[PDB]
Amino acid sequence: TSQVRQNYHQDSEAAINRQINLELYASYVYLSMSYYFDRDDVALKNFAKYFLHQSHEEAEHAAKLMKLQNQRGGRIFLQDIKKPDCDDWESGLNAMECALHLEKNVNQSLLELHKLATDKNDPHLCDFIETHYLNEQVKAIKELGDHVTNLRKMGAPESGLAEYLFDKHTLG
Amino acid sequence: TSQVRQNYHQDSEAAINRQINLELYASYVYLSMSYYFDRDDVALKNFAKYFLHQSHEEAEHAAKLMKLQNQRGGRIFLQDIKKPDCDDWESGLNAMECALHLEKNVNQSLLELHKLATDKNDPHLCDFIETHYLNEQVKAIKELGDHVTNLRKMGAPESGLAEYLFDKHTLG
Amino acid sequence: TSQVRQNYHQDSEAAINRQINLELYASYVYLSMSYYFDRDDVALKNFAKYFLHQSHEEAEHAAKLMKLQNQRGGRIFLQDIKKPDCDDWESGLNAMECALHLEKNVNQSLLELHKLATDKNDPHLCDFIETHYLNEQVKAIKELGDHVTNLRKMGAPESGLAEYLFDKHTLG
Amino acid sequence: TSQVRQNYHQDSEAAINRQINLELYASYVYLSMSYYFDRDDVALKNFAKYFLHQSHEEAEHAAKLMKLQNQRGGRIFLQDIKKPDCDDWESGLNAMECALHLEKNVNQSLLELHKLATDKNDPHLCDFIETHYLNEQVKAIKELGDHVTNLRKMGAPESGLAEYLFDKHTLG
Ligand code: NA
Ligand code: NA
Ligand code: NA
Ligand code: NA
Repeated sequence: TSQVRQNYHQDSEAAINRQINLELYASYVYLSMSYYFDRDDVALKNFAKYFLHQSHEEAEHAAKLMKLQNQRGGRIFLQDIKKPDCDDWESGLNAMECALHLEKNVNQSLLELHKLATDKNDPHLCDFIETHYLNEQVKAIKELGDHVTNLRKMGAPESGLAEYLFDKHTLG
Repeated sequence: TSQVRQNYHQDSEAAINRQINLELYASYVYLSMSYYFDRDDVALKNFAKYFLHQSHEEAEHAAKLMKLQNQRGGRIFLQDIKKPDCDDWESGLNAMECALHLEKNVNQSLLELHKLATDKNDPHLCDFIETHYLNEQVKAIKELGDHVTNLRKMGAPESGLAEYLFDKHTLG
Repeated sequence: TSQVRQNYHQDSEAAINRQINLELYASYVYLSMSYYFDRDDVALKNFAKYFLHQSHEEAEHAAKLMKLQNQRGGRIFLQDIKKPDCDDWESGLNAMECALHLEKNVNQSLLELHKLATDKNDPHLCDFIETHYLNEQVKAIKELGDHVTNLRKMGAPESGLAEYLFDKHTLG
Repeated sequence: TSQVRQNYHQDSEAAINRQINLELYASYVYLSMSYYFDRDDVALKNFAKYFLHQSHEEAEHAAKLMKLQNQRGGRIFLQDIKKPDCDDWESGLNAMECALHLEKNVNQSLLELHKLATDKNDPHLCDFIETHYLNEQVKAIKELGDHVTNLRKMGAPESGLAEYLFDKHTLG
């Protein structure tokens, strides 16, 4: 119906809406993590800062998807942003592992979206995904994997000194 | 249980958690409005910009509340961020009226929170609310009322020229 | 025959030549529009400026396609640039609607070109189209749709005041 | 009797004098801690610097209270500044825990002062306490709690390496 809509399948529109909700959910998870590390009984300031930055970045990814939805003449349908799985993330290492799992889940969703766009012969949508989301996800996954490896090698979560020093030296 | 907790009632902690969720919900409503005005069949760029700025400000208010929760030794319990009431906000004037209603609802919640903090003799929480939330809410309500008045006087929503010119001159 | 030619199908070469001609035709249409709004009995300077800028941009798109043709070892075959459909474009709103229709036609041609390049397994040509043409077209279509929406809402073409104010505030 | 005195109860004046003495005592405790960490057999320079800064800040808080006493027409009655409980503070972690306990005691005194001022309907005194003392105390308590948490997690006081690294990385 939109005067600008061209080569934009309804399935693609629906998938974009689902991706918007997933990105908002990921941002909310990161927010929860960030303020977990701000707790007085956790007190890892750079973990909190790292996850807060991640949250803001995820928010921006969601917003970019909404912008695309409008650009292509699709209609944004928002849904509830579900609360994260955990209130207490239990350690820096556990939070990093959960973030890695989350980023891989988002990446899988993006790959499914790219598959759909390819099936619908929507080169603009494919190129948008590749340009703005896929390599960002690969880099994020690599960085989180590096963090997890380093934390495990340093002796986290059992060694509190490990998480303290990782907070200072890697995230600081 | 928190080593930093002092003169922080459990009722106040719960009310702060509810306020956090309300602020996140308000931010989400503003986001929905912003991207409604970004639609090709609405195309009011400065309305979109205004509501996007409002959304970011609300997000920051929520985050400040979470920071307080941690500062006082309370524990943040996040909840689902419900989707906004509307997908289609129908006009600049209607969006402004809905935003006014929303801001007054948030203000009423903040006033109830202040009443609770006064009843619990929590001067720090009272002062926090007064310093960071109450006057901001009064100013926001006044600004939205001004916008609604001007839009109505110009002939919105029936006159599209009114909303166009208000977009340019007041929000631009 | 070209020493540089590699994985460049003759069908792709022919389609590129057709695209070159289409881009030149679009530039010529925009030129006609621009100088229509420069007429003393139309006198919408920023409409003229907008369409002149569009014309120059289209010319540059054509030239970029010719550069690609040479880069890949294809041979440029120019054809007559047909005159635009209209000498008199009748209004700012009508010109914007015609420009929207034209941009969607160019976009459809580009999508067909991308389909051909995908069928011929020419990833370089696909990537060229995606990187330099597809998102530019989506943005142009969105912008024109916004202009059309705003002009219609303001009361164009009947209200001359609408086109005057749109000339000043949006295109100025 | 003072020409400037207005709505300043004698009970409030006495409580302000007691608060002045408490702030001076806290400054003296911090001074003792600071020079404990300057000992050659302790030798934690940034612990010493941190506690010296805390001492100076407490002194300034006391002085601000005296200024208020004069502003409101009360009369300053100084009392002996009692020596701190300990000469030897035994470790960085123990000093931080004692500082946390001290700050919470000062905060409790300030809250009692605010309760008194509210009971006497002295909004100026209430606002003074809220503006200059309450949030400062909350922040100080939160910071000390964070320090205590980090020191405990790193393995202090048993691990001298923990206190050394905390000295360098957090307090440095
Ligand atoms: Na993302
Ligand atoms: Na708010
Ligand atoms: Na073009
Ligand atoms: Na003090």
